[PDB]
Amino acid sequence: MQFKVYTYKRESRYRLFVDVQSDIIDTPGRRMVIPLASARLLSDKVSRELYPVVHIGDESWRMMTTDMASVPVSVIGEEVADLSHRENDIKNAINLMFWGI
Amino acid sequence: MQFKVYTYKRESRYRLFVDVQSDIIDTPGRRMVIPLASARLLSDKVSRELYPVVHIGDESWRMMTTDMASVPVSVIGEEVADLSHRENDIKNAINLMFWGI
Ligand SMILES: [Cl-]
Ligand SMILES: [Cl-]
Ligand SMILES: [Cl-]
Ligand SMILES: [Cl-]
Ligand SMILES: [Cl-]
Ligand SMILES: [Cl-]
Repeated sequence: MQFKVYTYKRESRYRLFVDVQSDIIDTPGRRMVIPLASARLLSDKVSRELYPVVHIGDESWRMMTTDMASVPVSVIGEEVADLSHRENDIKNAINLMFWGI
Repeated sequence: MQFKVYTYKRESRYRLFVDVQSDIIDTPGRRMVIPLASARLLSDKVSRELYPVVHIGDESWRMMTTDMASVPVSVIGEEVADLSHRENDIKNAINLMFWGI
């Protein structure tokens, strides 16, 4: 479901992903998502508009907008959080990636 | 470059992909793309608004919007066509996937 965050059942580069696909867009067995990388060692020079910083599990994460990809529902693990409250920054980052400023 | 179509140097599910990332968005060594599937046997029931039909190599192709993913520049092969003339349908499909109608 859109803006919900889940873990991967099968190991991936990153450990969490936020579903960014519309809830009215039906793609049987799959969902478009954006991975979240730990912002623990990641550089601050990175555009926050394109790569929003979110907070889950008492830590900071970077939404890896440019690593967007679809995942089969078979790999969708437990839901760990809801990022719907960050819809504005998430929307802006996605739009920026395709259409610029 | 945005809206340009290329072949994969390494075999993938599909054989062509259209670069949909903004030309002002810099992601060293990678680009966000959408694969194109042959519309030869593919069903007509599929939403054309979400999955635009384009023409390359004297054949019809379906832009697999929901299979969007980034590819490393190392796998980007020869450029075969330019779909910039279909910017309107491409833009609408991408936007629809995330934000609905
Ligand atoms: Cl990480
Ligand atoms: Cl947050
Ligand atoms: Cl599901
Ligand atoms: Cl094909
Ligand atoms: Cl066309
Ligand atoms: Cl390049």
